[PDB]
Amino acid sequence: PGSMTVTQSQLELLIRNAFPEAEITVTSLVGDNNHYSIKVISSQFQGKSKLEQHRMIYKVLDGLNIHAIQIQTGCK
Repeated sequence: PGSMTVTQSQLELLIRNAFPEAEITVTSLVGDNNHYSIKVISSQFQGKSKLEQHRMIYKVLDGLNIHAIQIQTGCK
């Protein structure tokens, strides 16, 4: 209920369609001042070390030099 029209819909949809087994969790800091992160919970990233995951983030977000916390992966 509530927001039938979801914000960050392209983010949710993109990862959901790119990885069907990926759970897109929106990481919202409690307070409208900071930017909100996207948390990718996917078994495709599981077993991979942080370094591998970081590289994979660089793969998917290759359009930008990711040196800032925007996308958080399931680090195990």
